[PDB]
Amino acid sequence: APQQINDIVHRTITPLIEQQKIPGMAVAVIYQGKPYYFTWGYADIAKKQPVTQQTLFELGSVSKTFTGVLGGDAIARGEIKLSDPTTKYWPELTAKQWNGITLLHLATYTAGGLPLQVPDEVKSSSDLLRFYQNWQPAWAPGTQRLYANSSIGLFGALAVKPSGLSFEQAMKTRVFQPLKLNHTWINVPSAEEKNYAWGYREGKAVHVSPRALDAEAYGVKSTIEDMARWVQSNLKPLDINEKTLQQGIQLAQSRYWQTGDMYQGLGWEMLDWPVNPDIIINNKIALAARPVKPITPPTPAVRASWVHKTGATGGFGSYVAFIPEKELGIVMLANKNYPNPARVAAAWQILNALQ
Ligand code: NA
Repeated sequence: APQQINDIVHRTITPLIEQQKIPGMAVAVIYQGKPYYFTWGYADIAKKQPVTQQTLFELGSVSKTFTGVLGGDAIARGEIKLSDPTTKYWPELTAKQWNGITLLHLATYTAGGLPLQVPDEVKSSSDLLRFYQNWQPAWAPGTQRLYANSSIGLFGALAVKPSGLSFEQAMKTRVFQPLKLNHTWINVPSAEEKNYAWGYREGKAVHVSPRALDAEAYGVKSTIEDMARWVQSNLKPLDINEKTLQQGIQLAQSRYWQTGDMYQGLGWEMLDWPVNPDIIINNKIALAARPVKPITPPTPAVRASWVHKTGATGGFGSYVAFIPEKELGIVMLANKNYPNPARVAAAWQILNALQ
């Protein structure tokens, strides 16, 4: 790879792997819009199967960026509007407490304290309905941000209703296929399983467990190559020829809410660049209930931004960040869930060196 990339990746990631005992890792650096790939370690420890450019990793919450873009594409298609009440798409939620909860609120975790997880016992649509009906809001809609799978998971499920497609089928047809993500899956086909890394959690070989709204919240598995393509697509939305998808990507990177120095997009989270790295390395906002300021109209994607998302499942840790104005980005995929500050510090060190 270009030597500037060689040196910073080597000096940054090699220590990280050793420090965190990561079994296998893949990194892509997008530099002047072009991808460069790096791989370390093992997709299967026992069988000493190396991580490759074809290795599939669980993206965890980075999947929410796909959900946000799919939602954006639906808005651009005129199928849904973010101001639409939830009850338009699920009339059975009609109640005073669901008054004024809109798709926007679901997409951006501002519905008023929807739970962090959908309960393990929820398996049927009837179970799901009871869960959302019985929920007791902590706050008025559009006042507090509380990051939650039950919020964006519902958004994803409702956003696709007017399409007449399942969530998986919509994602495939409207996002994966046009962007040429041919090794990105919600459900890994049996013949592709050969590429699926084991995750490792405290020594156990594990894969993500099925759960309600999993596809919408943390469902995606992908390769380092496809993730690089995802970053390229998000860096340069104008390059995408399918108009609604182009528009959808731009809508997902718009700033709908602000808290402290941080902004909420659809799936994507953002800050103005340059950032103070302490506040994203030691992020005190992301996982806390924080008051938010609405931005109306939402600020179109700002080019001088740090746009990012972190993800984890039981056995995997992922991170994506990019800076549109610099044509620069990074994807880090690992088959161990390791702490967020170490991921973010590594990504910032690399991008800061290349900017
Ligand atoms: Na209730």
